[PDB]
Amino acid sequence: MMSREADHTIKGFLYQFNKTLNSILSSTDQDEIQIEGIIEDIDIKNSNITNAIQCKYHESKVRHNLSDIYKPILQMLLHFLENDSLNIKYALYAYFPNEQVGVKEVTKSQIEEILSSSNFDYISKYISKIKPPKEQIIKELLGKTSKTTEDKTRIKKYYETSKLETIVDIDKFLRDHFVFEIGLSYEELMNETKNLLMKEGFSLEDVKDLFYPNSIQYIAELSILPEAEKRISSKNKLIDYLKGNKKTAMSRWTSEVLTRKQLLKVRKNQLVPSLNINSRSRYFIIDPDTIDNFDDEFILFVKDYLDKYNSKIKLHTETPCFILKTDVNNLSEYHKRFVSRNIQIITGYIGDTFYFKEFNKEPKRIIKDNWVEFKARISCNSDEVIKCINYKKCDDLYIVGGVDVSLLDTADVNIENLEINNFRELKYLLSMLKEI
Amino acid sequence: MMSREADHTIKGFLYQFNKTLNSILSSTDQDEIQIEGIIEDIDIKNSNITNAIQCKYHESKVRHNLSDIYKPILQMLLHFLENDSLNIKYALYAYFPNEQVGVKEVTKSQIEEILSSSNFDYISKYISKIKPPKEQIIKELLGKTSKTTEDKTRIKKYYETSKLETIVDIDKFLRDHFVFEIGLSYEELMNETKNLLMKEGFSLEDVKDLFYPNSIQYIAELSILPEAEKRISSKNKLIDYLKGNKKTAMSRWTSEVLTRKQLLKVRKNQLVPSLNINSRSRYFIIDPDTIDNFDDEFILFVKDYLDKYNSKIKLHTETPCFILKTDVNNLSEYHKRFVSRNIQIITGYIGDTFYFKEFNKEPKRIIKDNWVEFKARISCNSDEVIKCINYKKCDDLYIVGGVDVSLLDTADVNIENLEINNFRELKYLLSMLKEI
Amino acid sequence: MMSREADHTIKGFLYQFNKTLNSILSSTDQDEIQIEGIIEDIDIKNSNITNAIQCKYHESKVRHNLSDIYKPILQMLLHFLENDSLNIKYALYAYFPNEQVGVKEVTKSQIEEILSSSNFDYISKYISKIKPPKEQIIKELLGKTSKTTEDKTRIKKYYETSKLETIVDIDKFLRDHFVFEIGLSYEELMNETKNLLMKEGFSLEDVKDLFYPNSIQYIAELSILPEAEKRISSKNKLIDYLKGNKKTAMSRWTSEVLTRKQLLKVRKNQLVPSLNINSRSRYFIIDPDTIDNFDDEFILFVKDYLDKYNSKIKLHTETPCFILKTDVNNLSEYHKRFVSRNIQIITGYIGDTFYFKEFNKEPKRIIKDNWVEFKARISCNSDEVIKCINYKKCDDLYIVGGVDVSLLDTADVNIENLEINNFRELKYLLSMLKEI
Repeated sequence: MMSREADHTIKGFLYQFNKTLNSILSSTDQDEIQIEGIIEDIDIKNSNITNAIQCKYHESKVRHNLSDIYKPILQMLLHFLENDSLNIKYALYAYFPNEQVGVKEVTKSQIEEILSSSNFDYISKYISKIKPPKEQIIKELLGKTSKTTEDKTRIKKYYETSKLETIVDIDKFLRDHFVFEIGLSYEELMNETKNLLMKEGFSLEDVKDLFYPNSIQYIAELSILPEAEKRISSKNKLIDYLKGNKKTAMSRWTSEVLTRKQLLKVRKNQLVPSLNINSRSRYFIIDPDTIDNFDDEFILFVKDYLDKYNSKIKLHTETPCFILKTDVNNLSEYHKRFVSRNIQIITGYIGDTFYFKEFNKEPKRIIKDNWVEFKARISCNSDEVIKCINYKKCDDLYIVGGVDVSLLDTADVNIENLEINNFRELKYLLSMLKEI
Repeated sequence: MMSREADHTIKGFLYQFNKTLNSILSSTDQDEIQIEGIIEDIDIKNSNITNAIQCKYHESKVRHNLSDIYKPILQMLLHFLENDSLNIKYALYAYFPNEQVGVKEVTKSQIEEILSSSNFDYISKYISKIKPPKEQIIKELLGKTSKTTEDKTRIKKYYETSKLETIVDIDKFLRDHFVFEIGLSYEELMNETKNLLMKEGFSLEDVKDLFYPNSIQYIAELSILPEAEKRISSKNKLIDYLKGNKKTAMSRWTSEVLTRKQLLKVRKNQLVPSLNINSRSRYFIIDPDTIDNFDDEFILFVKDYLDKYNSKIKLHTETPCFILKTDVNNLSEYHKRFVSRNIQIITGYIGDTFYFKEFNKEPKRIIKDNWVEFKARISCNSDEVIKCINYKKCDDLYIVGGVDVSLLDTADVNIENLEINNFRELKYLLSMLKEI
Repeated sequence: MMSREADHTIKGFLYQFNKTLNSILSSTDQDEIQIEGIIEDIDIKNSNITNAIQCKYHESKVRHNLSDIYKPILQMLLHFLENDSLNIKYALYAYFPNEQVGVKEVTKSQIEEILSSSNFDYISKYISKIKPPKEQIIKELLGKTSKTTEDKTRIKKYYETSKLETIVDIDKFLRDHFVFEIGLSYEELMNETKNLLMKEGFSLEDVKDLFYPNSIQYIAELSILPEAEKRISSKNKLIDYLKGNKKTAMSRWTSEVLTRKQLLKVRKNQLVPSLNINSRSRYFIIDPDTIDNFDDEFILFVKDYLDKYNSKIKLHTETPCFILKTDVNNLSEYHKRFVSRNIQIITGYIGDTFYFKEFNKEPKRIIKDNWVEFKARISCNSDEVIKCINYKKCDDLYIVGGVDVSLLDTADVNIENLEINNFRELKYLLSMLKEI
């Protein structure tokens, strides 16, 4: 059972995908997309927030029924009572197989009869906050983090016939804000999006992986900067980042973009070319937080990587690297472990001072002895590291989940991603572990 | 949607093929050939123009129909009212499978009936210029750069129920100018052209790859120089340029292997017996008009060509040299991507002026270290020196699109000039990357 | 005729040398040393400045005479009345052959008698500003930029018999400010300074090549940072910087007030170690704006620098490179004349983007052909250049005068700085040209 916040974020990214498709189809002056700070109380100190997508989906069988509205409504209602109480216009984009598409209207009753759901989870999670009861016993029970079946029954009894009065103006609370709309099945929509995007030449798979993902990333990052004036978008900019270069375009986060659907196919094996070639120096810019564990396990990965792509000495002449965003001091906390399987692999920081030389050294080799003087190297995703793009420069650029993108050269480097939580699947994706 | 100007140029080259075949079959004193300044507003200020080839072809199912004469007719009609009013008599040679062969006759009634096309696109594009309306609302709508369906219907009813009177002499406007003739299937006529060209010694592959480009470019460039007296042609000249040299003639020509599918048709292979050979200094000539992103997403072509034909130190012994058609000051900037993928090679124009022993020096070599000094060269097409790119041609000018026709000693460097789309479609010919 | 401002700078450097020697002799809690921003109107907006050295020395024959203090006196007098009117107290430490060592005393009568210089040069230069000319017949002529002998005589008569009353408080203008003391002949004092420095181990030539420049530059740069709290000096800091490392000392600056002019002495030939050794990659960080002849002439130096330290190709493995602070574009506008005289180099930038590591790759020498893949390389001082001190990191350095030092790793690299004004003397810093 995954947290509902993850599903909210997933469908928010899906709505972002819809916005990107709309912008691509228009290819002209399009609305200015601004991100919403609702995932956590970041407190960016901004007021021009309109999207605020916190939608949710559940199993659907036929048409729509009254059993298709759930807690998400209550949590967005509480978000309405934001600490800063600024523009918090929310939206709902629930999908139904065969139902009329439109808005649910902002009549008071249509949400009033929905409010009285009469569920203990709903009552004790969010409803209790919007309605401060006069029964201080209930308040103390809620604050004590302890309840019993009789207590739940009594609370439901009070909320059934002894309904309380809230402290928020109901007329302004369910009429002005909030917009309702019927969504679409994204399972049958990703194919349509890919077909629509494949209007120019481009390629077969890079359209899926090289232009749609970079458009997604650009749309997502268009409004992540602290400045509120960075959201300015015009026809000229939207055509510049539609056909300006848009052949490599430095597509940063590509693999599966962001959704996790079991394994990772098709786009996994496309990384072999330029990597099977034994004279290329593929890089790895990852972040351990998106990974699961970093205490000793990573070196194991390193081994199965290093033992492969700097072996067969006569052939392999280029030494890969590793950029992972643990720390600078923590990195050497593995540089000691590195000597465990006849491996040497360079910290890059070598301590606490990134030396840009050994992070792009081409060591020379021995044919007779089956040896290379360091199978690969390691580094961190630091601001003062711009070296994927300057020598044997990652003819394929590989990243995990997220990255400090700015300050890099970003020029003719076949950049792609693989979003992972473990290094076992990293082996499985780099084509050196059969499973997982 | 391919541009109609490109179709006009293709049909002009088809009629060039027709003239070439007629002249070759005659091999004696043949009609005069002169180019037409209709592709752009060049304003050559010459009057001896009769060809004015602006033909176009549309979909055909069986026989011919009145719907086979679209806007191009209107374009020729407007072009008849040239600013300098020179001899601009246009011609149409559209192919028709069945039915009679001959001219459409200059009857006034037929042309009047044809003129009643009544199409929104035609009305808003060229027809509006023919008839200056007394109403100024129509003119404002045309010049407003923003029209609506109601406006289009208003204009259509204005020009249909209240058809205007044009200011041009109708009698001279539908009878004297323009000629029509029934065309032939050019796709099936290429084989006949090659078979007829297979009458001299020549060879098997060279007919399909060597001599037909020679003939087409001879006929096209016979009358390109500014002087109007350089077009003179006699029986002696035609026999000399049919068998006199007609072997290399400093190849600045191809128009085939244009079938855009990975490995397009054939002519990728002709120049291979130069590339495989280890003492061939291949020299190119390129134009950014087709090839794209000469600072952003080119150089991948360079990377592959260079890692193939100057990598194996043992056999190969020569450096390729690129001529492109970008500015002479912006070339050291267009250079970025070279060092942006470790493909070390010189800039050619060296930033402002062209110092070029290094544009024709032998790439020194060492075998033991698998080291190639510089794998290629870029310079640009500017006249500064284009007579050092016709000398060491091993076989080919390997021209891409545009060219600097002059300052090029005219003999003895085999054949290649492929006007091709992008950097990636230059690879298949220069077959280093078997795919795209 | 050498500029007087240059002489003032030389005297300031000499008194910096004297302060450094005093600190070395003490090597304990010693007074604070602060630089004076009086060389130009930098307007640092600082008040705790007392040195304010603008001294000068002239010819001396025996003892001293009333004519031993020239215009510099009046220059200091004007500099006393600064626009901001801050602590600008001046000092004088000129040398005298035979004279009682002591101050000139602040008696008003002596300074008043000195004030009657009666020289047209001084009056037209500085004295005219001291006394506001109430008779504008002189101010207008001064602003006319045109004067004659009659005008000089008129000014002399005006200032001789028609003495004018100044607006500055004379009592405070000749008594409180300015300090005097009898100097010493530094020409013979250099030997004494070197002998005194020869107290610890050190070496013979290094006392005149390595450590003295260390001390001089350390004292000079102690108070160049914008922060005013960095000037604090104590016994612990003095001892730590006096005998902390002092093996290579990261000795940036190298020369002093000596025969350092046109041809350089002091570390002119001793740099050969690691420079003859065929396994070093000496770098160059310089600035051309101080230099004069840089449009194409610099390539000449490149030539003969690139025909020695990357010639004799059997042994020379590593490569040089140039960090010259010209510009990004000017380098392109200086790119031109590179492949002109049988030398190839890498731009380092390759356009409008500095490149990190192509600026460092290995041009693998050739045994049977006498060639290297770039006899050397160029780059400008891209603030995004921390690269001397990472790759093949310039085990010797040769800077000119002083250039942007921020961001440097300054680790493991024998950083050095030999000032020049053109490249002919730069050679002999690198020691190939027999003279100059």
